Amino acid sequence: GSRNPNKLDINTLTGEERVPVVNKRNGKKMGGAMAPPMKDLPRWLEENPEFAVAPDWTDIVKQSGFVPESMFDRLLTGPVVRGEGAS
Repeated sequence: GSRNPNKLDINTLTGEERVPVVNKRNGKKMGGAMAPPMKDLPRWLEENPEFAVAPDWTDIVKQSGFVPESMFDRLLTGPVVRGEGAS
């Protein structure tokens, strides 16, 4: 029950892509629907201190050019919490 970029053409990061964000505390994960847009990630992030960007989006967003390297700290390193349907 998640939305990974394993099948999302990373070329659409021209500012329109919907970068998925995962909450650090509760693990709230949001693919692109409710997630922030590449060209606004820095705004949405600054607005959501409890949220971060998905692991594969840490690298993608990193290259995004829209997010500042100083914000890469919230881009995650790899692991994230997302269940709903497992145990």
